[PDB]
Amino acid sequence: VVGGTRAAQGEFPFMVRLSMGCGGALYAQDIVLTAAHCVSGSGNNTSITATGGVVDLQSSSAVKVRSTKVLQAPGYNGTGKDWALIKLAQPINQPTLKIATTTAYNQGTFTVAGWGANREGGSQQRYLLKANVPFVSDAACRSAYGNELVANEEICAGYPDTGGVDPCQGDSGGPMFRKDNADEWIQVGIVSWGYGCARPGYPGVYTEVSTFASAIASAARTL
Ligand SMILES: [Ca+2]
Repeated sequence: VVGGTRAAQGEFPFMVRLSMGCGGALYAQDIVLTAAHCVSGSGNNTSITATGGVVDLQSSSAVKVRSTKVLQAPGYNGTGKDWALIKLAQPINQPTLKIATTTAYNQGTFTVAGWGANREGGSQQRYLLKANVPFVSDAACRSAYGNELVANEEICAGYPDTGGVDPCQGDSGGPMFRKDNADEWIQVGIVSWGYGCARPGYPGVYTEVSTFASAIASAARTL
């Protein structure tokens, strides 16, 4: 995360770090919701590691669990539908993150977090970083990305005029969230892509969770 600050231990306990350099959220204690582009496809897979329970990846308190299977959004090909679920061999005993099923929260100021780079071309982070990024309308986002932006499948956030705060390489798959009307965090997005990181005129793009919530929920029941 470019322009982020250190998250406190226990602040966002649903966060998990994935071995390929992605973030993810605990949709269930043993099911990670991440980006489709973080995996190569669906199927049995025991080569992925999810590190949960800590902001400091070097902590002896970290829990490292291996995957058993991956379910990448059906039909994924790099043009939207950027979501995937990863079944874990053992559950990570931490709070889970509720996903948005309506579009009522696709507005306001969001929060993102990850161990990705804090500068373009930078190395990964040892400590979880968090940042607040305001919602950016489809129109403004489209003024930047044109046809690359998939209407209804992608939501944008950040500072369109001046940049400065934005997820970066290594943060993909992480959840973008905010408070619902019950003072509980709810997930409206999944870090997906952007041109560069934190650049004026180029906001961050995220998987619009509300659009795929029913699909994610059904797929998760099959894991
Ligand atoms: Ca949208």
